[PDB]
Amino acid sequence: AFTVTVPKDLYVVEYGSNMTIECKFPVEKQLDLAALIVYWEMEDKNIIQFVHGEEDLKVQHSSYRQRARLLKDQLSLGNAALQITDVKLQDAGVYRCMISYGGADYKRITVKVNAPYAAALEH
Amino acid sequence: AFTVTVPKDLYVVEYGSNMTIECKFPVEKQLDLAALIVYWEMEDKNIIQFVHGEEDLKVQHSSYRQRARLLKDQLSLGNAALQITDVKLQDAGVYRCMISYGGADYKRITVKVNAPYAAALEHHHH
Ligand SMILES: Cc1c(COc2ccc3nc(CN)c(NCCc4ccccc4)n3c2)cccc1-c1ccccc1
Repeated sequence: AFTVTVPKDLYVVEYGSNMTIECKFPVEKQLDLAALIVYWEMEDKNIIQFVHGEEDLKVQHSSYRQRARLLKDQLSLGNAALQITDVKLQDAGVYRCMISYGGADYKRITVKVNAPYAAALEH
Repeated sequence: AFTVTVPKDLYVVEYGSNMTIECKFPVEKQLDLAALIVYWEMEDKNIIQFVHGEEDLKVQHSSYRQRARLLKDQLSLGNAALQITDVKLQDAGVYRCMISYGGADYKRITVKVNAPYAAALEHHHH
């Protein structure tokens, strides 16, 4: 019954701050890397790929360059936590974490961005 | 690697007919049923969950009630085919087929629904 769970399926973040979004997956033992596949995505844009126990960014969408990282240490605890720094309005939307570690599952997370008079994104 | 391929990323179906949408996954030699996990989704609504070699429709969205089935016989050829019966105008949209079988991957498929006026006018009015 391998299940990905999320403590929060909604995050409300203030423009310019850092954000950390969590997916949990069952991990009893010392973790078997390169048996673990973590894919994070927002709308249809890859943010993070983690396969063969190594970060893959060669598919990462232009936007998330230099602002997205997976907290690789939390993986051992069954926590695929995605940290986005310097949150933009374009970061508002639906995120998906897809995790394969024996079984496979996903959860969606909605991110909402509060912002000061952001004429800038309008255009 | 592990890649899901889709021979068609666009289907044009007539309202009321049946539809069969394919997602191909590499299967070298005999298939390992316990390793396979297939999720069919449209928008953010689950259509088919397939784990432990058996269809799980416990999370199946109300719209697809009694019209969604995964053709289990084509699974041996590396074909995760979703069949939708009595196609509706609400079935138009982007489908996703997420497959785990060693590696993992997904592909998107766009479904367009052609309909005569009467069917369209009902869906419109409600
Ligand atoms: C589906 C899934 C994943 C998916 O991880 C990956 C791994 C490699 C990879 N390469 C690519 C690039 N081609 C993508 N996505 C690109 C999408 C795309 C589609 C159409 C055209 C263009 C691009 N990838 C996604 C990871 C973990 C658990 C699962 C899972 C499986 C079944 C049930 C539940 C969960």
